[PDB]
Amino acid sequence: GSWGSMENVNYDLLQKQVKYIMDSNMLNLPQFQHLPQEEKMSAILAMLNSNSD
Repeated sequence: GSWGSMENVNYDLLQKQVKYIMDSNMLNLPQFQHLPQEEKMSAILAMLNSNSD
């Protein structure tokens, strides 16, 4: 399985916010909320842009 998705946290809501902030700040992923070990930024692009079904 190695499923990564869950039914406890929702991202659909965080997307509506980030998408709005991108048109004002566009910082280097300041918010964030996770990390593999030492990546940053890309870490938020590998979990969103890339999905592991």
